[PDB]
This record gives sequence, C-alpha cells and structure tokens, in this order.
Amino acid sequence: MSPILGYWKIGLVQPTRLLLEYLEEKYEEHLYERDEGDKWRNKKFELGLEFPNLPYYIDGDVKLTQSMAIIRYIADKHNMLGGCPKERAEISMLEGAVLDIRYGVSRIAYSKDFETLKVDFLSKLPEMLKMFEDRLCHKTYLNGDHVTHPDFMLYDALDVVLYMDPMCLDAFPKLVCFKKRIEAIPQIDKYLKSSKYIAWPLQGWQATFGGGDHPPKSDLVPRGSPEFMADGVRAVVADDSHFMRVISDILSDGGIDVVAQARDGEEAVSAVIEHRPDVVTMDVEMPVMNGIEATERIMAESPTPVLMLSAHTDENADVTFEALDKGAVDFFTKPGGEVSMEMSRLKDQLVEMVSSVAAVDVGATGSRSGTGSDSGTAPTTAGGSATDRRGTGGSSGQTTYVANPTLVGSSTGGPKMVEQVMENLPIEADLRVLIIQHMEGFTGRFAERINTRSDYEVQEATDGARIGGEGLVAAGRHEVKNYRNGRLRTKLTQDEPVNSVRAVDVTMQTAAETIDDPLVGLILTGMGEDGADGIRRIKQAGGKTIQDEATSAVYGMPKRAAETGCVDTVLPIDDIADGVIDTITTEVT
Repeated sequence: MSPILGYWKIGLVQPTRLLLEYLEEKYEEHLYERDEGDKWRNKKFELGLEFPNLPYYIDGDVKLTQSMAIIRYIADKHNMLGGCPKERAEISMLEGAVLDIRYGVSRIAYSKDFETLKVDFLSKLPEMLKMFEDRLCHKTYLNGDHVTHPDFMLYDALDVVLYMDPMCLDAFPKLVCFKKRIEAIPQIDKYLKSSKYIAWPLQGWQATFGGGDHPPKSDLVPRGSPEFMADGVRAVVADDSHFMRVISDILSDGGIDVVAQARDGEEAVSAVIEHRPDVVTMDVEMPVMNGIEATERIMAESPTPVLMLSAHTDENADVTFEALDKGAVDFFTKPGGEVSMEMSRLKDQLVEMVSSVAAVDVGATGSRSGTGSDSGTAPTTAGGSATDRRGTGGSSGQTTYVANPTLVGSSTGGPKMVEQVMENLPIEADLRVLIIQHMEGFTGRFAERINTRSDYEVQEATDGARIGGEGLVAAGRHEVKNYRNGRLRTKLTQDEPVNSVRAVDVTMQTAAETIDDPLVGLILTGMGEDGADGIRRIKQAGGKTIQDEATSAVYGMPKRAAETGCVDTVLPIDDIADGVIDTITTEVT
C-alpha cells in the first residue's frame, strides 16, 4: 500500500482544527477586556472555519477557506517545524496574515459591493428622472390644457435626490446586498448539505494546491470523520517523567496515537515492538540503560525510525548526533517550560514530523539490513582522487586544472544519508561543500565528525572562515561573496527567510551569478522545494545539479527531483565522492 502516505497525513487533524481554540480562547477575550457597560455590543465575531462534519463556515468567502488549503500541502510535505526553532517565524504570525487578510481584505469587497450596488441604484436613478420628466408632459396633451406644468413639479426630486444621505445613498444600496443575501445563503448552504460530495474534492485536496506557511485554521473537517480508515499512525511515549509525554495528550485528538508509555529505556524496547506503531518518540537519559543505546538495543532487532527528542545542553549535540549513526532520521528539537499558548504549535513540530518520519514503508530499514552487512568506513575515490592517490604527482599524468572548489544541502536525511557523502572529501582536492540543514551548537558537533573521522578537516562557520582546504558547512542567520581578487569566502545571511525557511535556497541561488562553471550544486535528503527553484538556474545554464530512493527514507526534497529535468539523472547514496570529484575533472581543466 502506497496511498497510505496520504493516509499517513489527513495526524494532520491537529494542524487543522487547532485555532478554533484560538477563537473561543481569543474572542472570549474581546469580552471581559470590556466592562459592565460594554455588555451588549460584542459577539458577532464569526467563528470562521470550514465544517463538512457540522454546520459552520466563513461568512461568504469559501475562497479564503480554500486559499488556506492552497497552503498546508507544502507546509507539511516540506516540514517547516521539525527542524529549527527559527524556521517557524513568518508562520505563526502569518496565520494572522490570511486571518487578517480576510480580516483586512474582506471590506475591499464589502465597501466595494455597496459601491457596485450604489452605481446601479444611481445608474437607473438617471432613468427615474428620465422616467419622471417624460411622465409629467402627456396629460398636458390629454387634459384640456390643465397646466400645473412638469418642470416646477420636477426640482422637488433633484432637491431630494441629493438631500439623500448614506442611509439612502450608501446604506439603501447596503440594505439590499445582504437583503439579497437572504436570497443567497440558501444555495451557499445547499452545496454541502444536500450533497456529501464536498469532501470528495476536499479529501482529494490533500494532494494538490501550493502556498507555504501555517494558516490552516480548520479546513480538513472537524475532529471526527470516519474516513480515517484502516490503520492510523501510532507513536510510543518515552520521556523522563510523567507530565513530559498535555505532552501525552499531544496525539490524542484524532490522528497520531500513543500505544506505549514508559519512563524506562528498557520498558520501552519491551513496548514499542509490542503493538507496533511506526515511531518511538524518545529522549536522552533513561533509567537503567540510556536513550543513546535504547535505540540500537532496539535497532539490532527492529530498526524503527526513532524520533530523538533532545533538549540539547550543547553536549546533547552527540546524543542527538551519535544516535543518528545508531538509527535516527529526523530529531525533535525538544523544549520544556512555560505552558501557555504554543503547545498548539509545539505539537505540529512533533506530529507533522511523524507525518514525515513515519512516512516510511520498510525501505530505509531494508536498505543495508536485509542480511548481516555493516557498511563500515570509506572506500577510495576511484574515479577521481584515488587515481591521484595512486600515481605520479609529477608532470607526467598532471592536469591543466584549476583550484576552484565546487560548492554543495539537506535536512531530514542529513544525519546519515548526507554524512556518508562528506566522509570522502580528500585533502589533496581543494573543495567546499554546502550543508545548510535542520539543526544551536549542532553546527559544532555535526561537522566535528567529518573533521576527525574523514581524513580532511571541516569546520564550523564563523565570521568568515574563507575557503579550498576545508569546508563551508554550518547553517549558522547564515552570503559568500567575491572581493576583487578571484575566489570566495564564507559570509552570512539573516533577513526575513528566503522561501519562509531559516534558507537553503539563497546560498544556491547566489552562486549562479558569483563563481560559475567550476561550481556544482547538489540535492540530497530534506523535504523543502528550495533546491528546486534555486539551482534551477545553475542547470538552466551551466552548473551540475545532483537523490534516488533505495538509500534514504522519506522523499519530499527529492519528491520533485524529476518534474523539472534540470537534474542530470538519478543518484542514490554510497560512494558519492567518486563522482562528485569527477565533476571537478573536465570543467576545471
């Protein structure tokens, strides 16, 4: 079953019906913020959402309730929350955007509908005088010269016509549109009641439409549609105490599930495999045996995609990043503290994750663990640098080459599927690789391994560690530029996010107008479409763009890796340096 991916989404009821408790807990505010006199002039605060389960809509604009659906596709199939805490900035306040764009650009429709209803009431108002003037001069030929006359019996109108007030010149054209709405809200409540086939486009709207941030208010049905059929997405508890995993009720809404609950890192391995979920949501320190080993004690048995909750202390940057070599995929950026109004958002950083972490069949497990083969360390860059680390450095076999590095990153899949790619960057070859990823000190313990393990030194980006001899790397508020001398460095970028993410796309787009031909860009495993509209121009001209399915897990960054054609081919992961050094062979020489 593969449509189960769409079934593995809409835990996607929590992002949906989530801000309705931002109406009863935010309109009962516009209430006793008023006093004992403002008691009968504040309720008409339309509980605006979208209900096929029950009767409830937005006052007229079904577009803005679909426009808030042209939005949740990318916000979930690109994973904006399960990464860095700054990646969700223009997103909790862009909820209020479309909210206050319908609370902001929905009286440019009202006032302009009493405008369009004023013009017609005053486009036939020339034809009431023209149907009064031409009505007062025909008994003048009928009657036996009965005079009274028309014109002096006419300027009573043109007096009254402009003696009119907005109650007749703006509100009488207004006492009609919503009066004609009594002749309209039938067929707006007949489209979805006398028919059950509005969910047919809606339950089919979970696979189209594009935007990008968090303004889904309550689109895809209230809590309980029985169409949540067959098998849901369960997820096992593992936190250090009782309250930590409203953190047990983070899932108990109508999507992702809880199954097992245990403080012990041993009563979990004796729990997550009993009543199979699809992810064990687990942490660092566990009583009797540790969470560092509470995954490989369950991996060397049942490699379940583990959700590593890690409230880092700057030393947990290894528990979060050694357990990736033990079997992690995407890690939660575990918090804790002020229980207020953010748990509504703090859950999408967890449940949308498994709606992206539990988005795996048995592929990643059955990729190097079908038998008893441990991958090991590194081979040798045969097609490139090994042919140099095996012959004569003298002018016999030398190359007319240049020393300009080729750049490039990733995210979910950075932990291991990107690490096996960087561990073969030879010191004999002057290069520089991009890494911009999902994480706070994790940029100082994710390049520390390629530094020590791989036989070359890669660094954490400071205020300009110009690079080739090491590596760019580090997503840390992170524009490498050119002086007047010929090469590049490592400079930072920190405005409002490029593509609303905190920003893989910008540093790829920069290089199309910065260094060129001896420059490469590559895509591996994340979930964003950034490296699709950015390196689009590097291959729309001259600059190689580089994933295939067999190696990694969830594909949302390589999901649209063939809709463009700028990519040369496909490419899974094993010994990438054999080729990613062969791209610095013919265009640098």
